[PDB]
Amino acid sequence: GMTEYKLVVVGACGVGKSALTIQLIQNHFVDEYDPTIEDSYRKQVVIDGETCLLDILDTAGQEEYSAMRDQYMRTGEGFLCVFAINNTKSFEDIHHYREQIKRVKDSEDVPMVLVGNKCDLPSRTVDTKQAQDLARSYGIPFIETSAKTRQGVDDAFYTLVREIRKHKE
Ligand SMILES: *CCC(=O)N1CCN(c2nc(NCCC(=O)N(C)C)nc3cc(-c4ccccc4F)c(Cl)cc23)CC1
Ligand SMILES: Nc1nc2c(ncn2[C@@H]2O[C@H](COP(=O)(O)OP(=O)(O)O)[C@@H](O)[C@H]2O)c(=O)[nH]1
Ligand SMILES: [Mg+2]
Repeated sequence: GMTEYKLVVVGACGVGKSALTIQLIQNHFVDEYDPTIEDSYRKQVVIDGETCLLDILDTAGQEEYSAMRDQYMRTGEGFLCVFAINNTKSFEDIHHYREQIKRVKDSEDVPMVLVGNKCDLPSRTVDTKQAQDLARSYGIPFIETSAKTRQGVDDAFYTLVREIRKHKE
């Protein structure tokens, strides 16, 4: 049957995990999505000529037990690690998310993509070079996005699918 890619979107509160996912799935920018809602979304896309299904968990890191979070963490194939380019703390927190991903997968070789979001905003506090150097240290792609304008949104998710394809082969 049709190939499915199970993706998990993670990162600190307010970096735009929900806005990015909703821009990807529904092709519009949600100004204030409830910060405590976790939910999953499915969309049929074509990536490099291949029709496939994206199965995406937009995490909200609530301490209540979430069976959806449980199933996606263990069976998820790739992770988008999101920070906002005007949120220095959320860039600094990438190390924690990368560590947690390695731990939940019990694997040093997990498909991931570093995403720097909100690039429509002026006077960023996290330089492109900063994040390019970090992703290079991790050996992962870095993509700059704007969930508001849609810049780089498809690129971020499709690049993560390509990282997963490389891992599987
Ligand atoms: C603000 C609402 C929101 O979008 N989220 C809630 C908080 N959340 C989250 N927070 C943490 N905190 C750890 C603090 C830290 O950096 N220390 C060094 C102590 N940790 C999370 C971990 C995960 C996670 C668990 C397992 C595997 C992969 C993971 F990313 C998640 Cl999903 C969320 C948080 C972010 C979301
Ligand atoms: N200007 C701008 N605002 C954004 C962008 N992405 C998200 N936001 C806003 O940032 C705030 C937090 O976004 P949200 O998607 O709820 O973040 P989450 O906590 O990671 O799920 C919301 O007010 C969004 O409208 C963006 O790319 N550009
Ligand atoms: Mg959210």
